[PDB]
Amino acid sequence: SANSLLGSLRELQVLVLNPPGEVSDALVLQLIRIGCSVRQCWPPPEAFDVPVDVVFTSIFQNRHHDEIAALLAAGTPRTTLVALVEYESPAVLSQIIELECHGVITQPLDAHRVLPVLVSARRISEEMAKLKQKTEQLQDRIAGQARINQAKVLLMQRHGWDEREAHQHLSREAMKRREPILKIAQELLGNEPS
Amino acid sequence: SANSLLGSLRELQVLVLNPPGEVSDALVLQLIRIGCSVRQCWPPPEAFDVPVDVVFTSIFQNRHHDEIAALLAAGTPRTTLVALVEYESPAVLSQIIELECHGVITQPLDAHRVLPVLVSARRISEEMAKLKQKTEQLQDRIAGQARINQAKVLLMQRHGWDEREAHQHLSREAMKRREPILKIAQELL
Amino acid sequence: SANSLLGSLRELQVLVLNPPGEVSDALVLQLIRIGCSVRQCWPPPEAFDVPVDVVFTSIFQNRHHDEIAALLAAGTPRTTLVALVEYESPAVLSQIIELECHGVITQPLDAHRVLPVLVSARRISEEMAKLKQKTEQLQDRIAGQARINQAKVLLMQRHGWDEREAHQHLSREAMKRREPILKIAQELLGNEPS
Amino acid sequence: SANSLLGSLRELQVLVLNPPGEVSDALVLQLIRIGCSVRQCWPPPEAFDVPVDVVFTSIFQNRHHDEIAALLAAGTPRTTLVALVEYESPAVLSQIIELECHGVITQPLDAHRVLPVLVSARRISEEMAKLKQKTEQLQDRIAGQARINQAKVLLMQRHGWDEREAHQHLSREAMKRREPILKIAQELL
Repeated sequence: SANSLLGSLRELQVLVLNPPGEVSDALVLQLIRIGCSVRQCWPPPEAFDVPVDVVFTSIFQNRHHDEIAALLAAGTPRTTLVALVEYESPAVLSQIIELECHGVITQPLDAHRVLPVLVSARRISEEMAKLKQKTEQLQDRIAGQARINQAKVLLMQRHGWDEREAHQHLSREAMKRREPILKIAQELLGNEPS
Repeated sequence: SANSLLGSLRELQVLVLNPPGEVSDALVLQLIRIGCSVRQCWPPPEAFDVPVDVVFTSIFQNRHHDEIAALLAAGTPRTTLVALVEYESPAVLSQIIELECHGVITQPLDAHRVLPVLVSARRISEEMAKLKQKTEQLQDRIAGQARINQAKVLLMQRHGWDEREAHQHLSREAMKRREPILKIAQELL
Repeated sequence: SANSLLGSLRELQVLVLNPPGEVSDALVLQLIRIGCSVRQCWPPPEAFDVPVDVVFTSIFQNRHHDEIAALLAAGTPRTTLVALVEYESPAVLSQIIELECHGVITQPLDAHRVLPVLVSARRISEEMAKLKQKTEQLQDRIAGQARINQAKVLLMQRHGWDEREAHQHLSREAMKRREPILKIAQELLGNEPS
Repeated sequence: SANSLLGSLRELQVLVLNPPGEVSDALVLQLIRIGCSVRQCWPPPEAFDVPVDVVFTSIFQNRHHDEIAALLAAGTPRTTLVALVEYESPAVLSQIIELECHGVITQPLDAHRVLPVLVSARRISEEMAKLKQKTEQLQDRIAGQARINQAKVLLMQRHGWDEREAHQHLSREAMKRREPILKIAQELL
């Protein structure tokens, strides 16, 4: 919701992943005026040790590129990403595309750019993440039905059972073992197969 | 794809849906320097007329908001949306959220802010459209797989055939009647 | 080899999975005359607690069917299986087909049937198992190259790297971690994918 | 498949490659009761003449062994092989092993021993032929996959295309020149 998105900003945990300096100070102070919980962080760590909702990062061409790209790829699925951009040139815009930013702030930044990009980027990252998840849920379901299907067919052949028997066995085995019916299929299976 | 995205900016058809004036002017001039096909329109129409890939608009507290909203609600979902924003207060921001922009440019606008926002917003809208397309494909696929599997069990059990035999038969009839395996399967069911 | 097959018989561990009685006695005593290490076993266990090379089993239609079919499906890939057959009828021959026997002895058995079927069934199970294994090795290789291929493409996109860079990274990461290069891909990967 | 295997026994073409006499006679009579098409031949020929699905032979210490061996070495691999055996001693058994029988019947033969051995041996030879066929398919597949992947990297890197784009291009040209994706890929390489 517009009101639930606007009302949740003060609970967001924000990280400013940028070398300490004027850009970083202003950015952190505006986020503190908005009311977000904020922290700056330089050199790029390997992993974040504390939960993070939104990351603000600069775009590097040296060794910090691969560090930032690896760290951010490790993050949680609803991590909002905003890029601090200083160039509109191909190598720089390609990196923003590759990082999958949800919003951009062009430099030099000032206080006025912050909130509109933050809210905006946050509805985008929330929508995208729900869409992605649904895709993943469908993929998972497709693969899982395939595996259960091939374990049933495996049981039919092995035992001379029809489908009902095969299905009955899997369920009974799954039900009384406290393991999903897909677990039994996988434990049964191992055709080194599909 | 970052490369193809950048390489296709000059074929984008961009509409500046905003009142005539300095803001529209400066925005249209920077979209022509970037190289996009750019038109400007005002008052908001009811349907586009010509295909539009990206719309830039402002946030109005009046009837153009609803017009613009309806205009893009009915429009092609791959139309990227960028809002020019001058206030950070809750009713204005709620308007941005309800329009579901793919990117924003806070005012006052200047040329440096345009290209980075147009590209990041375009990636965003295209990635959304792709996930929705994958969702439909996967929904259809799960359903298809089920009927191919229930039809296979049907043949297996009807004829005393193994899975492989049922699969060979489906494929054979399918590819002899120039139709999808799924059609054969649904015919059987 | 003919001579290596014939010379290895005395090291085979044979199980007679059949109710105790005359059939079982004669069968065990002939296997002891051949010189195999032999044991009889009834009711069908859930798993064999000791290594087994060759199983001799009878063909049941009651509850012992599903027990024997489950136990034998659990066995090791070079387990030779010989069926003791009393009927030539469809339900009985279908079960022998479903169990994947390597040889059959028609009842009533006598000492003369044993060695020729044992040797014969054993060259068959050795050939089949090598053929199966090769199939599995190819399947494994296909899937593994696919996964490495999709992790490289994942790295290309993420980092803006070409294929050489992507390949270099995987190898370096795999090499210095003491984990196959396919392990890195799988740990990297997780598209919930192919 | 146990069901289809049993149901197709009456179409099998069985050859009793053994000297005329009581043994051949009794074996041919039991294969006709089972319902197979059955012929008897003796002395072993050099090539079959007519398609043969299953051969029953005995173990000879003389030149028919080599003749029979060569006869089946050159023959269709799906030809099931069953040996009639009367000795359990090492030279006779070595002969069985070297011929690579799919089943044996120890003598004296009687009708009860035939059908169970014919079926188990037929399953065996068919399963062997299938694993060999899968092995070739998989060898071809691994090779194919590689060239589709090296061609894709080639397009990716040539044009600044992502994997998906490279895949769409291969598929499109492929399915516009009515040829395998692999041919397009190898043309590129």
